[PDB]
Amino acid sequence: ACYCRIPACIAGERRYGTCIYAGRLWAFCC
Amino acid sequence: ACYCRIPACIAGERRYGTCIYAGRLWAFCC
Amino acid sequence: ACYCRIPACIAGERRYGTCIYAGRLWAFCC
Amino acid sequence: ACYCRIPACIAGERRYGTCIYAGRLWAFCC
Ligand SMILES: [Cl-]
Ligand SMILES: [Cl-]
Ligand SMILES: [Cl-]
Ligand SMILES: [Cl-]
Ligand SMILES: [Cl-]
Repeated sequence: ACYCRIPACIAGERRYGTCIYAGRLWAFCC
Repeated sequence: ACYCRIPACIAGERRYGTCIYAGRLWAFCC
Repeated sequence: ACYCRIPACIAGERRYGTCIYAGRLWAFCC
Repeated sequence: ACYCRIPACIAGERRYGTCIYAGRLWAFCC
């Protein structure tokens, strides 16, 4: 499953991009 | 147990203040 | 001229979009 | 005169701390 996370993905995930949500920038992680 | 959340606390929680974590500001929620 | 500004454009400018710069989200103002 | 800047102070300035302004964190520079 994919999630938006700050500041980085958790171990086992890969960052595919970035999310813009609630006026902040997140890692897009799957 | 408290948490840092963006942009707001969840139901069940009261906001006590703000967190500064990973270069972002978060609601500090318990 | 166009600028990235937080949290909003200044009087006389119009927001055309958003900038991603230095891990924050800005108004794109011209 | 001090200023709030993202992501860092400019030349001529010393960072004294951090600003919390408009939901973002800034370098506090004089
Ligand atoms: Cl991998
Ligand atoms: Cl931010
Ligand atoms: Cl917040
Ligand atoms: Cl206009
Ligand atoms: Cl900073």
